[PDB]
Amino acid sequence: ILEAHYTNLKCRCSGVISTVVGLNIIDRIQVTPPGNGCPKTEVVIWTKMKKVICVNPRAKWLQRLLRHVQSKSLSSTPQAPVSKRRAA
Repeated sequence: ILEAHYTNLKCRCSGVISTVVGLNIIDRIQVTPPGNGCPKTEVVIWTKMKKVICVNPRAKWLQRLLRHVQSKSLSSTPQAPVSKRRAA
């Protein structure tokens, strides 16, 4: 005599992946914040193939993509070409 059981649920995406998405084949990073039916902030990937997927934000490979959007550092070498013209 089972009745209508409430269960944990989230915002249903277009689709998800079982394969690690190519860091090179990423086009843009779209964000789904909490309140959108999502208990968790989830990252929607748009690929170069125009494949629309929602992957876990704390996926171990995606960490580099989240590090790619922010600055790491900056360095530059300003130097004049030391052209030591010397026949004698």
